[PDB]
Parts: sequence; C-alpha cells; structure tokens
Amino acid sequence: GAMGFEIPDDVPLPAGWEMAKTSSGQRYFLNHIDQTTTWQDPRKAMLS
Repeated sequence: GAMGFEIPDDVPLPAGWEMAKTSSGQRYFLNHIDQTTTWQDPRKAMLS
C-alpha cells in the first residue's frame, strides 16, 4: 500500500511464528508452539 502501514517484511516474526495469507490476500499469523492463530501482527508488540 502507498502508506506502508504494515511493519516492513524485513522485520522477522518472533521465533516459532509464521505468516500466511487467505485467498483474498489477508494476513494472519501462526504461533507453532502454543498452536494459536491470530489476525494481529505479533511484531507490533515490539514497537516503542
């Protein structure tokens, strides 16, 4: 997007996490060890 609201792809997810997309292009995030799934980007947790 023109504003780049997303956290840049160069910033890795936390260890043990992966990102996926729906068929409509919506991002979601998988936490392997807790087997949890969320729409919220975990990388925002590290913003000041």
